[PDB]
Amino acid sequence: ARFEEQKLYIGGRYVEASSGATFETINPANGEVLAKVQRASREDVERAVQSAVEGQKVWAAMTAMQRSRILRRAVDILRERNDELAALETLDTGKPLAETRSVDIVTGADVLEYYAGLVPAIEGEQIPLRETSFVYTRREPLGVVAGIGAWNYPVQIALWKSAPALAAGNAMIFKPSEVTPLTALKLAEIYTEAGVPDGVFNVLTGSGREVGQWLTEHPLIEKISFTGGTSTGKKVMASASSSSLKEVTMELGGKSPLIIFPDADLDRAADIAVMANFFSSGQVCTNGTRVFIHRSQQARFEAKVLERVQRIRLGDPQDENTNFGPLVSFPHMESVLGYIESGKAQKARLLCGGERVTDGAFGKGAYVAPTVFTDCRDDMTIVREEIFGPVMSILVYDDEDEAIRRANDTEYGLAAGVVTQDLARAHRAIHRLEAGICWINTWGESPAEMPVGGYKQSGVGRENGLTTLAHYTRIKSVQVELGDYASVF
Amino acid sequence: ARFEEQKLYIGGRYVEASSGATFETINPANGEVLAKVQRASREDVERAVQSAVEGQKVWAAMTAMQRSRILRRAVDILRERNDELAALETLDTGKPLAETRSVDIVTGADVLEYYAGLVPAIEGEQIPLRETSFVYTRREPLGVVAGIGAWNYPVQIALWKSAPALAAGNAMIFKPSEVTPLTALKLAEIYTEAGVPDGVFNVLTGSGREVGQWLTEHPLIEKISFTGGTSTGKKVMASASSSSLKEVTMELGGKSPLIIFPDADLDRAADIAVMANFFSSGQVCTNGTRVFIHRSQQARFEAKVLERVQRIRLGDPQDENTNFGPLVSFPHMESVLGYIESGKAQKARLLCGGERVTDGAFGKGAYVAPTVFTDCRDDMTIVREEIFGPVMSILVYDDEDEAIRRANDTEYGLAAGVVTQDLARAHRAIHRLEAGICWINTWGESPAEMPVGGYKQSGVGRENGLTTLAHYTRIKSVQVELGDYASVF
Amino acid sequence: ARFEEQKLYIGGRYVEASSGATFETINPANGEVLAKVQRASREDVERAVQSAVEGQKVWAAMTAMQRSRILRRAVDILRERNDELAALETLDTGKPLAETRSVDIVTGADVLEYYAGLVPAIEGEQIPLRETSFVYTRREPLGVVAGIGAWNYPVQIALWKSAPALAAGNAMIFKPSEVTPLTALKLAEIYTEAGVPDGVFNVLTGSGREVGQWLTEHPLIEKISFTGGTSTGKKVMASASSSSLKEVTMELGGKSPLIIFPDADLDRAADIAVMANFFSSGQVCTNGTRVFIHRSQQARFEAKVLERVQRIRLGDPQDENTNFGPLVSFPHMESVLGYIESGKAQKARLLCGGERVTDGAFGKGAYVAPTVFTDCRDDMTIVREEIFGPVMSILVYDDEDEAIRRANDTEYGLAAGVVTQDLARAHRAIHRLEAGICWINTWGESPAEMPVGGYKQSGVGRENGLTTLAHYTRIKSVQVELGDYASVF
Amino acid sequence: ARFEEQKLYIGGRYVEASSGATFETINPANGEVLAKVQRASREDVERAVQSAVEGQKVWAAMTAMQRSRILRRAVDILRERNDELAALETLDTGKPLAETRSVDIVTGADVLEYYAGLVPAIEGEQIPLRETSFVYTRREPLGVVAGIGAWNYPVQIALWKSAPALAAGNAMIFKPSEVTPLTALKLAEIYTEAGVPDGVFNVLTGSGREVGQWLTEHPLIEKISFTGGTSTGKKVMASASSSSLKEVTMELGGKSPLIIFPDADLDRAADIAVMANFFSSGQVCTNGTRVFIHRSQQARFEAKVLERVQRIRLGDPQDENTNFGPLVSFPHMESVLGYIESGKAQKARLLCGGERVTDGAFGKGAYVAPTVFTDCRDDMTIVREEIFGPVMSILVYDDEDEAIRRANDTEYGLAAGVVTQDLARAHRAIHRLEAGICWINTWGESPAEMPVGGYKQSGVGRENGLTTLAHYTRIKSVQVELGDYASVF
Ligand SMILES: [K+]
Ligand SMILES: [K+]
Ligand SMILES: [K+]
Ligand SMILES: [K+]
Ligand SMILES: [K+]
Ligand SMILES: [K+]
Ligand SMILES: [K+]
Ligand SMILES: [K+]
Ligand SMILES: [K+]
Ligand SMILES: [K+]
Ligand SMILES: [K+]
Ligand SMILES: [K+]
Repeated sequence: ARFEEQKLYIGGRYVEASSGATFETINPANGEVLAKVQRASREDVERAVQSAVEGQKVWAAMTAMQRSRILRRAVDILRERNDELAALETLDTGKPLAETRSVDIVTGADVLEYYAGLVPAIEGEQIPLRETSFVYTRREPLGVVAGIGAWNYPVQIALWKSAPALAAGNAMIFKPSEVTPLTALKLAEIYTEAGVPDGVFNVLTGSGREVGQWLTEHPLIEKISFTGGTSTGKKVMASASSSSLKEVTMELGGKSPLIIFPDADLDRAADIAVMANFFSSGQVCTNGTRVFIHRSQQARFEAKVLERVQRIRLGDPQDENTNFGPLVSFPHMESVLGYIESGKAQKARLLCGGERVTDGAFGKGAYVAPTVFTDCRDDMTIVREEIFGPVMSILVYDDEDEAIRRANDTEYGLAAGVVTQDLARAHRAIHRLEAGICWINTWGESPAEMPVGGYKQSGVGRENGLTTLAHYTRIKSVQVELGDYASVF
Repeated sequence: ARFEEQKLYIGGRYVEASSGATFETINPANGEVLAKVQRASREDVERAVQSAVEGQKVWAAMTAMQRSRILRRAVDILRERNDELAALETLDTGKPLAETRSVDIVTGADVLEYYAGLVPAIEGEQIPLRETSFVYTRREPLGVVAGIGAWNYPVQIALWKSAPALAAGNAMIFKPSEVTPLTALKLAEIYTEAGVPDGVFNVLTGSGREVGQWLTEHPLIEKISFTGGTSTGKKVMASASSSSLKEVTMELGGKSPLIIFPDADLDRAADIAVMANFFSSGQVCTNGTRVFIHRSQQARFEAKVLERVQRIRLGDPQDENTNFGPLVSFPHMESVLGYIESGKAQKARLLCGGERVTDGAFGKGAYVAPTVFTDCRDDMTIVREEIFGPVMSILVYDDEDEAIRRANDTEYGLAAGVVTQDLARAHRAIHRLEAGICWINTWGESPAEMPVGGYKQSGVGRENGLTTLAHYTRIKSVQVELGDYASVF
Repeated sequence: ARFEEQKLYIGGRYVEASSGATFETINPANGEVLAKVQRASREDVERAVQSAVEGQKVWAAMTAMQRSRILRRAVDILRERNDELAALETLDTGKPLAETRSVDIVTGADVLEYYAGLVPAIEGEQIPLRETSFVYTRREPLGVVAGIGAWNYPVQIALWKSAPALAAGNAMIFKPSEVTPLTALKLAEIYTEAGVPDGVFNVLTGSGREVGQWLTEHPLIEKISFTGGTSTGKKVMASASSSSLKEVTMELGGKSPLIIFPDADLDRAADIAVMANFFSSGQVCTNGTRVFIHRSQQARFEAKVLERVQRIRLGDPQDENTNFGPLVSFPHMESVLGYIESGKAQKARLLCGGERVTDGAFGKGAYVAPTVFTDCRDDMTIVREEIFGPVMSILVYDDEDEAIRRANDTEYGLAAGVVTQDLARAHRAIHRLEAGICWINTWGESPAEMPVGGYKQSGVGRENGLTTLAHYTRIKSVQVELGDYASVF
Repeated sequence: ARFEEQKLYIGGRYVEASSGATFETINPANGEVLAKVQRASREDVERAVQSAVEGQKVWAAMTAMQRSRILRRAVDILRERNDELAALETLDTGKPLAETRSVDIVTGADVLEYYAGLVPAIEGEQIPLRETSFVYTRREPLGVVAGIGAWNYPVQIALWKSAPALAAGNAMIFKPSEVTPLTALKLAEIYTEAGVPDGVFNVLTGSGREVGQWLTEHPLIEKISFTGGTSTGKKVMASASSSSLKEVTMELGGKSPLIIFPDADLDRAADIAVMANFFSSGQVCTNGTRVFIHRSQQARFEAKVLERVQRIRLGDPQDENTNFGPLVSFPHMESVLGYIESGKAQKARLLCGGERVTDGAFGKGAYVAPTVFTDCRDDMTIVREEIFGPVMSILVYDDEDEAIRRANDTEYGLAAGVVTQDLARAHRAIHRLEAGICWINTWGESPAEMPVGGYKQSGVGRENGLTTLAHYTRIKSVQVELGDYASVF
């Protein structure tokens, strides 16, 4: 293995698991074993819960500004170790260094930095009732919460969940994806160095069916935040509900539509469509995988997509010049290739790509070529289902109302976007699109201030923005009676 | 039957169900059959959903002030028909006319009135990112939502759920308890009379395991709001989750503590304790069923409680002089008597009542005497478990920290309260009590402005207050890019 | 006269002034004496203040919903009396019935309705400091406030000031313009009929130099809200400050620019330009009196403006078909004609109008033709100074940056607007314009929800929207210390 | 002189004034000339304005987080240089090192730190009107603003004014008191070193009647924030209004009441009263200079006050053991002694002090002993007027309503406090006190989160808290019309 054995992080240090079992994390670019990683047992979950209960008390007893300063110190460390953490994320995920060095830690720390400054701004309400009575609310910490991460942006997701949870005075137990456990453990080390109390951010490694479920079932955990697939999310939310009625945030899957209107800058439109499909090798939840183009512009648009796709630099993600890496794992590659074969079988027209890249060293990795299908139909499997790989589906439409109806005809509702130069059309279309994250003349930017999450089966709750901080607190209403009390008895 | 057969309410009128099945609603005061009530079929659920989808479009298309005026008109009608509706609620629930004429419709309409005024104040945010880009958010309706009511405050709970739903621009399908279906239908008529579009408030009658379940499973319903038992709430929330990842509000059970500190005026304390236990014959979710009294004041406190409980006027709820009616049903009375016998068996000292009242006409109704146990212990079944009847448990303590520790030692967290004249003690204690609804020197008041709901296994989300209106909307973030777009490809 | 003598309104009824002085209000269409009106003495101001102090206590002692219901009742009465008040406003101001029946009371009551619904939403904050201390704020009424009205929209201005004042729990003494006293007295009757307590809205008639000044100087008045000219506003605000440091709102003059970009539909641009200059005969503070047109569009634009100006229906404001009435007075007309003559003297090109209309019965009124100058230059008097009459100045520009710079080159900053179909240009340009009220592809609409007021010398503070209700309260911060107190002594 | 000639700070560096004139700043402990300081000319004011205009554009063009990080860097430097700055403040003000090292920079920096984290939280609103139109607001910087500081807390006031002004994207020109000009110049160096762009914080030294007036009259400055006496504030606010209608914040004088209720612990009451009168040698605007005690507890309270006053450690402010220093200046000392003599002449009973201290080296300084008058009456000059020195007035009352009425009977309204252990009375009494800053069972703490400012003639607007940041922005409302535009012409 490249690295030493990775252990559980509980109480400000690494501790041995008690399962007697490990799993391997693999580098998807070459099949190299990166590390053996311990599996947390049911007793380890209990241990992390008790540690979080005690640690949360220390954390909540500090002043708001003391918490703020500690989180700001964590941000400073993250900025300092940006390139080091980026190199690790690239090993674990296969995403290009060009991406990890500029996105993953940058934007994860951006959100932690944002919430760090807001700790003193967490306030309740005061409501007078009459001269002799008034109400005030408190926004108290939930206590111990759990985060369950996904494998596409491991440390970014860890930061986006832990930052508001910790800013709101909670302790979080975090379970990274079995596929990508490494950077989450580094984050825990950084929080401790920054001054976060022992127990406040603990990390348990292992599978979802076990460790994830033990967390979602635990009676002392007050909230679960999960990022991953919709089918899995339903199961997680159900377990969280039936066990102890936990509060939930779910950031799930999508089949987001990008509508290119006839008055769009077509070069901007093609830049947007390729960014919305092939960044992180197509493994982004918000990807615009159904691209709607007017019939009159189909040929011109295909030419523009083809030109951009042909110059994608697929390669070793450790090369600075690479902008397109392998997929995260060999099993994920198999799944994506299955969807590609489905697309061919249902007679979608293959424009670009469509197979595994095996030339030379690439045969050692999980590389799928950027793939574009056109002449697509709404009932096709590649159009209806999330592939979570580099596969764009181009759909022809004839009128604006039709495009919007078709865009909305899905159980998903994560993101949506339009490309048009018209003031009226831009806002009117976007207001009609049923998605939580809406982009006009752009795609993919997710500022710390902007709440993001899904409509419909794409999610519950939100992340980022002021609203998310409020949602990691629970409301206590206090009525103060200053006058008489009348009983009817 | 006292009244004609009750039909479903869909699309601004009554329609025939398609189940070919009915159930009865019984007057718990005298066992009389009040009405046959139709059971909705799965197809009737589909019918109600399609009606709601279309009606919601009409409703949302109006201006905010147009919706507000219509809701304010519904309020005016509710005030005008307060006594008539109260008469009906008393028949269906057995609650005293002195309660139904003063509380049920009064406080239900108060919440509708509150939200009616806030329709034009529902706003999103705007955030500048840079000269060339900004974000704005929209708070959009969820669309079609479903409310599932409880039997203790039928029309009030219908109003507390439907008011913020409609004010936020949604359509609601409401399922009242099988035990108490009558007033929800009247509310539906009133909304139509007020100018609410057909389909915006539909009412389906039937069972929780049938009609309730079909609503929680329906993929076009975006949110479920349920009030009822904690064990039932878990199944409901899990169903809502597993099916289509619906947003959820849960207002569930409690075993709420009332702590009487030694400096308290015992007359006020006794008044609060009695009000917190025997109002609506103890059928109130927020009731202060665990009463903590200091060892030095147990005797004096018990005397003041007995004094008050003795003059409780149990009787015909049709009598204005009555302040304590029968329970809502015979099976519930059976449940309550079961707990009372458990109290006796487990060595709790019986101070008041503890028997079914069967003299004269009371034998034909479901009357349980106001019951007080004392010398209780935390391990007793009557202390640990929600009874949802007129059974007060008095517990002795020795010091403040012990009292608060014991108050918090439950899986519940709905309400909590303290009685003390000391400024420091009042706020300090209340801040440590783990409940969503906290009262100082009072009990039971639930102003429209005050968000109410449970900590822990007592709930998810809140009702009333500004925050609840917010939670019947979904956030859409719109990023407007005014400048160039850079692609890495 | 047309009506009987109008007296002061103090304490829920009309009372005799103690000045022994009266003035006449005249119908500007025909010179008819409408009424003798009493002038408040210094003694009467004192009487109004004492009445307001006592009334404010009664009003503030009610619950929020009680105040809401009373303000909602006043709205109902205003809707009922809409046509009658419009008729009165038309007599007093000379504005066409077509305008007063659809704008003045409608939009005035719209704001009162808005704030009526918001009364229960006025809340303070709660901020925890540590375990042993927390802060809550109260948003308390200021107490007695004064509003000083303008003559162009008499009752709408009375409503826009009094509505948030009363909603926030204050009493207001209102001084309508000496030119237009009639509708303010009717509003006072209406508030009383709706249930507003005696003293909460008192009306004193008379001059700005006497009565207005005595209110602005009075030490028991806590806030002054003034609408009128910038020159006068400076003096009012200075007097409010030097007397007793009152809070202030000032809605003043403007020379607002309208920029028509070359991609604008010119029919729409001309419609906007004409509406922004000739509604209420050009007597609107927010009018777009500097109209910027690109050189390439100048000729076509002038032709389209000319077409519309030619079919403007000047005439008797009593005739429902009139859409352009006389000015408010002969001295005001003389001022406007002076500006028109300056325009001619300074070589601006006269496109339309430019003189008094005297034909037949029009000689008995103060009628000025809708006037358009073109080929204007930035240093012309008509371009630099507010005319407050029906005079449009059209200015040619060559590039976007130039237009925006010239638009901003004024001491005024009330409104600004752009007409363009381009998404990026619409927002980019508007973000750069230095005005409080900005319109894209429209002009003149002022929703109750939308805060309005001036940048620079056009205003201090805002009217309408949530923010304005807040500014009719004063913040009290309350720190509750629950723990020990440490002294250095 | 102890130090070199002090210059103006404009554009990120020191520059020579163009007046040809200087003034001296004197150490009040010993009369030593600390430095000659340049007087700014009218042309220097113009230079600072032009510098601020350009600097503000650079500052506002950064992202919110870029501004946040720079202000956070300034906080870090202030923390590093706390003791250094404290020592200079002690020289310039005479305040004890024990105070300046623990309060002045600590709490000034606390507010800068608070606002630094809030920069990304400044948001506008979004309001839908109908399908075809919506409004968004922007909170834009005012531009260039000016702050005029007072002499009692020179660097803290410079920070409390500049922090929200800079955080909101403005440049500020700051004019410290002529009495204490030294630390404001150091703050300017620190902002520059932290990365604040040249011109964003400029410092001009000189008199109030000259430099202060030239700033208040300048047409390019959009807001004035002034801290000082009420009499002076009226003139400053009037000049700001009459010149160009500037926005204003005024933090002015007080005669704040402290009410000690008869259930209060007299030791705690005495600690509060002494802290509320003698901290910073009585030179605090919010001081509780009118102390109300129940008639029956006057004797006992006087003895506890006398006990603590006798042990107050008056001395050299450079001695760490000193907790009470000389007054800020010899002319201020003379004013204070004049008030003391008025107290004697009006036959208030002198309990402690009441003389200048001249023993030994104290004779070279401006030392006035801690002074306590009792048997005071409401019509005495010392009770009516702000002394701004170490002079406590003790007043006997008989009932709560009387105490409150008397507490409120003043033109001032800055602060107020009550001492009581009773829950009801604490909140009831504090709700009735007409002051913006209210303390329960404490005095003097002013957390960054807590808005502070005066009712009545003690202020306009607020400092600190979320609300203050909002008041360093101006609201722009943008209405976007997406549909048709209708003209009446
Ligand atoms: K891996
Ligand atoms: K980017
Ligand atoms: K959902
Ligand atoms: K029943
Ligand atoms: K009640
Ligand atoms: K819960
Ligand atoms: K008139
Ligand atoms: K209109
Ligand atoms: K201004
Ligand atoms: K000095
Ligand atoms: K302190
Ligand atoms: K004031």
